[PDB]
Amino acid sequence: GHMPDLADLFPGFGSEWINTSSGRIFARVGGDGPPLLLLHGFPQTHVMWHRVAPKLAERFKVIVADLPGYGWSDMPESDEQHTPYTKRAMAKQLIEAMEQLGHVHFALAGHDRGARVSYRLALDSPGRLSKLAVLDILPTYEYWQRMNRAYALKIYHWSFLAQPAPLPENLLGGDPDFYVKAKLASWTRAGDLSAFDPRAVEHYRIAFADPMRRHVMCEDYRAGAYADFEHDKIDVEAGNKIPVPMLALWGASPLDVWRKWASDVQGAPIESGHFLPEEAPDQTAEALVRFFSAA
Amino acid sequence: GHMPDLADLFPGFGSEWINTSSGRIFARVGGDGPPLLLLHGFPQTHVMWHRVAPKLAERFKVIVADLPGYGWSDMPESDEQHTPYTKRAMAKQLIEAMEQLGHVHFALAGHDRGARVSYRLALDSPGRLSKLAVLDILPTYEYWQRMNRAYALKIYHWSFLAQPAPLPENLLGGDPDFYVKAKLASWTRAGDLSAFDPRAVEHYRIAFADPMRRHVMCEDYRAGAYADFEHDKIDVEAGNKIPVPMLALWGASGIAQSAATPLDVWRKWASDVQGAPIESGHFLPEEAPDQTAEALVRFFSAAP
Ligand code: NI
Ligand code: NI
Repeated sequence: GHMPDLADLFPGFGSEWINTSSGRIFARVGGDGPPLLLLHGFPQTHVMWHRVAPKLAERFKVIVADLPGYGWSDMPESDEQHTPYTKRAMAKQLIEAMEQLGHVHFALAGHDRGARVSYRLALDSPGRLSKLAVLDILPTYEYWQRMNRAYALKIYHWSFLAQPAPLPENLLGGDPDFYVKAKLASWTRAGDLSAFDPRAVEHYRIAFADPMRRHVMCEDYRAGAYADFEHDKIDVEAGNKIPVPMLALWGASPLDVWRKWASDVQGAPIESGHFLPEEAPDQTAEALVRFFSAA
Repeated sequence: GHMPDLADLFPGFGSEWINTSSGRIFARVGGDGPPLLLLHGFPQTHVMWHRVAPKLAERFKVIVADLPGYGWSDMPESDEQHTPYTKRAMAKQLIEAMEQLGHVHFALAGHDRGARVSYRLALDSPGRLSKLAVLDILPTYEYWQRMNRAYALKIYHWSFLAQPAPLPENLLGGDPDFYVKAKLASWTRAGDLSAFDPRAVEHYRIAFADPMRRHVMCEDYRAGAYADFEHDKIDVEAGNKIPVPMLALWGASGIAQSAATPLDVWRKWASDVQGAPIESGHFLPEEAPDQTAEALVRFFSAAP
């Protein structure tokens, strides 16, 4: 009874609680063949890939993991530098998890915060990856460098969530169900929850209802403002590029920027707002299947 | 029996609820001399002037007003453009209020959002003012143009409170007393509530405890993100400067200096401006009441 019995949106996938030095990672695992790790972002959990994972599982062993501190993954204790929720740390932790499942090398697709873990994994540890896909992001450095009135208004959560504790936590506690649903709706093409399966929304809501989980989200954004930015800035200053074959997808509702950060990148627009795998599952799955099958 | 227990922080001053075409303006009115309108900002009310008002009332008729929608003033119905909470509209309204009190021309000092009302007033209706003081601000256009990562983090509330309704309102409802005391403390030099009279804090707290009053604050910030920014941009593009003799005061540890050295910014916006730093964070008349009152008396008074 320690865990809620939430809807199973991955028919035929197993569940794994995977040990790491920083705590357990929860993942759904399905299909067969070369490993493909899929990483969600904010304010979601692993279930965001439920529409695309079955298609990918035709050809790959699909591992659909909750980020450190998200969903059902354990929440390592943070520190003043937000270390465990930096993308650098998260990437190392997910490397440990993949090794547990038997995979020293793997393919990787990330959305939103998961995409940030992914490109950072690729900068830090490019030998681990065969191919990388990033969905609907630019690097953290780029979002901060382009900070201005327009961006401040559009990605206000980058500055609000990064305020020192307990400011955002105290505020999010006063109607979390509203916040999580507003955050999802606001970044869809439709501006409502129509693109999401209601059962997925319930996963997202249940996670966001726990104050400890909301604290981790804020630690993630604090890292995003400070250590993750600094990590990125070091790469920019040395002109470091990802050498891994890369695919950037983005919602038409970015390749030039990615070509500054990667020496082998393909890209495509998807008719979607932010949540590509749920708003445009067929187009997203087709793009990923093609890219990861070329190897 | 609905009025909360709130201290009278202006011994001897009258209390007026002043009619206008957009709602009543609440003010304390004291002293003797030519008129000086004092305008607070966020998340405060007129009571923030309580440490400097007596000194100014030795030479001036001091009118200490709650901004439209704030404190005890009425809350005008807003619209999609947040019109009545735009600085242009608040200025027109406070002009109506001064005319009701019998003052067609007056001197004006503002702090924070009240200072934004003040310089907009000076741009729009310069013939109304004899002299203008703005406390711990730069123009709204200037804060937006300087909104890089560091300043986005420092003044995050500019983007947060400007989100579409009801998002900030629903968040603030979560622990409003923590939020207001957090804002008050964080913008001080000491980083705590030591600079404030606890009786004043209770005024701020009671105001902020009302969801309707918080909604007005969000509307102000929305105006600040949209229409107010666009009005400023028009003036910048045209080269329009404030002609009214002007004083910019700012905290050495305040908000305005975090963006830029303030006097050189104000010289771009105004043709006769003087300025000086005060040893203080953002809340100059409460953190540094003797220095602030002296600066203001010397600037507004013809006597040395
Ligand atoms: Ni259990
Ligand atoms: Ni009563």
